[PDB]
Amino acid sequence: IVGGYTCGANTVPYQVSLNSGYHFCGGSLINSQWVVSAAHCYKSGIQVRLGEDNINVVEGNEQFISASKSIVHPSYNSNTLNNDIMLIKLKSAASLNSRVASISLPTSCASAGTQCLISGWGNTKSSGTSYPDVLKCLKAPILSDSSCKSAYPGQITSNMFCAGYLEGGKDSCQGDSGGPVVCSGKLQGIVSWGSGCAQKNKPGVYTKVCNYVSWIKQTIASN
Ligand SMILES: [NH3+]Cc1ccccc1
Ligand SMILES: [Ca+2]
Repeated sequence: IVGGYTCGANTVPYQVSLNSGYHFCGGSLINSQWVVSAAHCYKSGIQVRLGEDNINVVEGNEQFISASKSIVHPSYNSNTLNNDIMLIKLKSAASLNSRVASISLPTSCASAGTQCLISGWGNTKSSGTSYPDVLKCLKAPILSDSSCKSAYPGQITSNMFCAGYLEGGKDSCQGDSGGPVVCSGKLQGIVSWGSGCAQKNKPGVYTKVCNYVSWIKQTIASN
């Protein structure tokens, strides 16, 4: 997250870290046994880390649970990043409380202008690299589809939306991928892609979760 603020320990209780020996992507806990992330975060041997703030210090509220199954969307295209969403089943149910909780799925799509919260452990610099150890947060609005398509001609599908600031300065970045965009208490987006981080006229692009609710619910019910 570039240009954000320190969330505070366990203030984003649905945020997960995907670990393969090291943090490599974010994710969101959507019930006791299932996590949603970005398909471009796929890899084998994932451990899901819940209750994290400092990802390099054991602070006492963590739950570390291995993945038993990963399901990439049937229509994920890695060249265009269309349908950039994946479901991960935990080997055992997590223990839910105030500091570790699920985020609700949307019933409706969110409209442009709605303010959302984006969070992650990704790079904090637009030029160069500095990775935080504690969770960072950013408040940002959903941009109109017209402005999003104007920023990225030819690249934006119905399954994507832009959020952020056309002036630059504030954005998600590498290492935030997979993580949540939450608006009015619902999961509306997944951190997916963009052209660099925090640049002028290049906002972040996010997977539009409202289009996938039926696939998520049917997949969870049969796996
Ligand atoms: N600035 C959007 C973004 C770029 C690369 C990875 C994740 C997010
Ligand atoms: Ca920790």
